[PDB]
Amino acid sequence: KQITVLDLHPGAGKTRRILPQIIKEAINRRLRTAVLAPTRVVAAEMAEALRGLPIRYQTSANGNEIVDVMCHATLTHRLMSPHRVPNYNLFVMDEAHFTDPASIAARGYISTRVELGEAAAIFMTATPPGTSDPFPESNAPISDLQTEIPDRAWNSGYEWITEYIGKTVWFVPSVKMGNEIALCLQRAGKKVIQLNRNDDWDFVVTTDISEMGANFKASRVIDSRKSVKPTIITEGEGRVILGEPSAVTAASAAQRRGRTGRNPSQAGDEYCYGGHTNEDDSNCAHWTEARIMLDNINMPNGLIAQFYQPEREKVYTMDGEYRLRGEERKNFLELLRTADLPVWLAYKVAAAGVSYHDRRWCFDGPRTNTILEDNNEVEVITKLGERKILRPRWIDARVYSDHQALKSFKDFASG
Repeated sequence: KQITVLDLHPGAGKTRRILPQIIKEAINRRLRTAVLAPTRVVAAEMAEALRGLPIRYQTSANGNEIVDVMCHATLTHRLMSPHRVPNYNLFVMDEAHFTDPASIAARGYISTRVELGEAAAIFMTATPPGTSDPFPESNAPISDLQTEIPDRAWNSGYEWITEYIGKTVWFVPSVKMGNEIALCLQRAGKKVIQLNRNDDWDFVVTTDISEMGANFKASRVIDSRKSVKPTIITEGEGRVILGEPSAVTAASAAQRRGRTGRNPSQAGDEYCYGGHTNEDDSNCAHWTEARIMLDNINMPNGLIAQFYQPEREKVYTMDGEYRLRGEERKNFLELLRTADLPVWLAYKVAAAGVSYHDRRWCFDGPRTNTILEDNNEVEVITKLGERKILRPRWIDARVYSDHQALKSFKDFASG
């Protein structure tokens, strides 16, 4: 009948205490449950916590077993595929604030099904999509201090950063600015861990809390309040850039501040941020990619799934705009898992009528679409073929912008 939101503020007792109780009572009522988690870590956190109950933990390809434990991306990938889906009665989502394309899509699927009367849902999150309060309430008091935060290294000044004793989580605008800041701290004789994709330490430097960061005591969060995020350009034929670090959503800032001030015994925890938040996200590729996914989901009675209401003002297309029909849906799916291509790109490709094996498109593009390795056109040798420079018909900054990523796109254009 309804979608329920547990605004359970930070403090890692959610999986520990409450989850098994929800599921435990979800089993006596004989309800078909899907438990949805945003990462492998968390979905393995949920394994360790649900010891003793009937559970099918799945990566997913009557009897007694009635609940499933899976990643958001697993649900959507099955929903998109032409294979059966369990008719769930209950959906329970952990960290329902994730703006990953699949998680926005899965959140929409569920939202349509509750509105259809088909099921019930529990969303778990500190910062429910819709909310824009950067300073949420929490267990322990947090000291909020806006001061200037270095974007790079620094010789002297910011004497507060290093003079401080304790442990610190630094959220940095980008992965490359991480390196610098990190080295800088190391030179000051500070023990630092970088994490992008041991115990005795002073600093953790993060791109985002999605990777790692689970139950690790710190006393200070240094927050640059920026992050790099893929954007779509309208004109051209479509394009995705990975642009200069921009302002984060307040919900996103909330989640970072969330790392500190959750231990009632420790009262002098603090949060130093520089820069304000920005709610305008419309231009972020992730929404469009989410919409492409839900468009390509088959639903009862011929309907197209709508977005979760709070998130409906982010997409400008209407429903079924990105629908793929026939052999196209197949090529699309092929390029998602096997090829490991971003949803935008896979769609662009598949929708144009090209096939999973026709690697031509990565070469017959305009002069301006030439991918630069250092600042030089890349050489890629094909299957005993020619010397053709990489020049794709569609540019998506994701597939080369990161050094490991380029090799695999190279390995993709090869065969």
